[PDB]
Amino acid sequence: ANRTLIVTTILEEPYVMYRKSDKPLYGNDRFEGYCLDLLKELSNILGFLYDVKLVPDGKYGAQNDKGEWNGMVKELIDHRADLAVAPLTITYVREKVIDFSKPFMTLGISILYRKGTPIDSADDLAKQTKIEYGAVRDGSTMTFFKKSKISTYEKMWAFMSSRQQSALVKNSDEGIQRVLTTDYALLMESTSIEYVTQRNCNLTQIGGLIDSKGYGVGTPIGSPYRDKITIAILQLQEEGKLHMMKEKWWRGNGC
Amino acid sequence: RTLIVTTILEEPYVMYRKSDKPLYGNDRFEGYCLDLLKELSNILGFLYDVKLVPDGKYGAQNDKGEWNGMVKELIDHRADLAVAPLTITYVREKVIDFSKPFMTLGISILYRKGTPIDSADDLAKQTKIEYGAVRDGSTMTFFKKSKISTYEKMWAFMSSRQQSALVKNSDEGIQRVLTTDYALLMESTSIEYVTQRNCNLTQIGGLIDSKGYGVGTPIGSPYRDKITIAILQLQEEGKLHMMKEKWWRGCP
Ligand SMILES: CCC[C@@H]1CN[C@H](C(=O)O)[C@H]1c1cccc(C(=O)O)c1
Ligand SMILES: CCC[C@@H]1CN[C@H](C(=O)O)[C@H]1c1cccc(C(=O)O)c1
Ligand SMILES: [Cl-]
Ligand SMILES: [Cl-]
Ligand SMILES: [Cl-]
Ligand SMILES: [Cl-]
Repeated sequence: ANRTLIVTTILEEPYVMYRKSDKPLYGNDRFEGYCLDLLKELSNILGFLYDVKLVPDGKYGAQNDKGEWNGMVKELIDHRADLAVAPLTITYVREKVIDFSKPFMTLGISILYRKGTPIDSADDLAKQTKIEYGAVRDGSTMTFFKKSKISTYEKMWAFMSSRQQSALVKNSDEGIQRVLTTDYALLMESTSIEYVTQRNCNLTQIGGLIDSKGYGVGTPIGSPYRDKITIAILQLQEEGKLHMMKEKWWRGNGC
Repeated sequence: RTLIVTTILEEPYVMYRKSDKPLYGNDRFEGYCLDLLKELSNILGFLYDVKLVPDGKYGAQNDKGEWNGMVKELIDHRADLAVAPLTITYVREKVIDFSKPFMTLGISILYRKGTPIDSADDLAKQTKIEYGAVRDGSTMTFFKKSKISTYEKMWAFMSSRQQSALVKNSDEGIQRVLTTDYALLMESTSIEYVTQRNCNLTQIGGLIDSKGYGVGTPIGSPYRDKITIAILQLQEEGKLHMMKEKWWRGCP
C-alpha cells in the first residue's frame, strides 16, 4: 500500500490559490494554479498520490540567529512534508539544509517601475536620488544587494538601507502597491514582475535580469523522491509543458 | 587524493593555452570551464587532474544503448567530475548525477543580419531559406518530439530530403550560415559566442526552450551536492556572470 505524500505549499498567486466555488470544497480540490498543475503532471509521470497542506506559518523559509528555520523549509527539515511544491527560490543557504530538485523555473532580479521614465537600468537608478527604489526587506533580492561587491549595487544597497530602510517594503504585494501609487521602483524576482506587467499596462520591467536563480521543488535531505522529481521536471521541460503552464497562468488580457 | 576531471576541447570553455614553450598538466588548458574548476577547487579544497575525454564526445547512446563521451567516463568511474558545457537532459540525468546549472540557456536561431526573418515561425512559413540543426544533438531532439504545430512543420522540413538541412556539428553549421542561405537552430551560448565575433551574423528571436549546463558526477557521488552548493555560492557572488563576460566578450 503506497503512502500518500504530504506536499507543503503556500498561498501565492498564481502558483497556489483557493478556487472560486458556490459549494464547499475539500482536499486538493480546494486549490488551483501553476503549482497544482505541476503537481498533477509530476504525479502522472511518477505515480504518487498526494495531500496538499498549506504551511502553517505562511512562510517560505528563513533561519533566525539561532540557526532555526521556519516556513516550508522547516516542514521539510522536520519531515512533516515530503515535497515543497511552491515557487521556492534555490539559494545557497536553503540548499544546504534541504535537497532541491532541478529548477522548474529560471528567473532573476529585475526592476518593476512606471513606463516613460529616464530610468533604463539599475545604474540609472543608482546615480540619482529623486526616484525612490528598494526591495522587499529580508528577501532574496535584498540579500543580493546586501552582499554584492559590485560598485553600482553597493551604492544602491547604501541608498536602500539609509533613513531607517524607508525604501524597503514589507513584502511583494505592498511593494507593488507602492509602485502603483508613488514614485517608487521595486527590485524583485522577475516572475513576480512579469505577472504584474501582464495586468498593469502602465508598468514595465526595466533592464534585464541582474542575477540568475531558479525555483525548485524542495525535499528533505536524503529524500528518495528528489532525483525522480528532477527527472520528471526535465521530461516536462523537454516536452514544452512547463513553458505552456507558465503561459497559461501568467498571460493577462493584453495591453 | 586528486580528482580526475573529464572535459572536452571546446571554445571558449576549454582550449589549449598558447605558448612559446611546452606546457604540462592543468597549465595546458584555459577557458571558462578551467576558471570554473579553479573556483570550485578553491571552495571545496580538492586537487585535480584534467583529462580530455578520449573520443571527444559529450555523451549519447548508440543503437545498442551503450553510452559514449564524458557521460561514459563518469558511468565507468574513470573520472570523478565532468566540467564542461554538458547539457542537462532527461536521458543523461538518468545515468549520471548533475549539479545544479552553472549556465542557463536555450535553443535559438543563428542567421545573417538585416533580413525579414524575425522568428522560427517566419522560417516555418517558407522553404527558400534552408534551416536546420545539428544532427542528433539537443536542438534536434526538441524539434523531433515537439507537438507545437510550427515546430512540427520545421522538423518535417529538417528531416526531408535525406536530412539535407541538418549539419554534422556546430562548427560546420556556423560555416554553412556564413557561406550559403542557411539558418541554424542551436544552443544560445554558441550563438552568443559567434555573434560577438562575426558581425555578419545575429540571433533571430529569443529562446524557444530552456536548459542548463551542469557539472557531471557518477550516480551516488558525494561531490554532486557539494559542487551544487559551490555553484550556488559563485552564482550569488556574481562570479559565474563575471566569468561568462570574460570569455564571451569580443560588433554593433
Ligand atoms: C510572489 C513570489 C514570492 C517569492 C517566491 N520565491 C521567493 C522565496 O522563495 O523566498 C519569494 C520572495 C519572498 C520575499 C522577497 C522576494 C523578492 O522577490 O525579493 C521573493
Ligand atoms: C559548442 C558547444 C556544444 C554544445 C554544448 N552542450 C551540448 C551538449 O552537451 O551536448 C553541445 C551540443 C552538441 C550537439 C548539438 C548541439 C546543439 O546546439 O544543438 C549542442
Ligand atoms: Cl491546508
Ligand atoms: Cl540537482
Ligand atoms: Cl588530456
Ligand atoms: Cl552527445
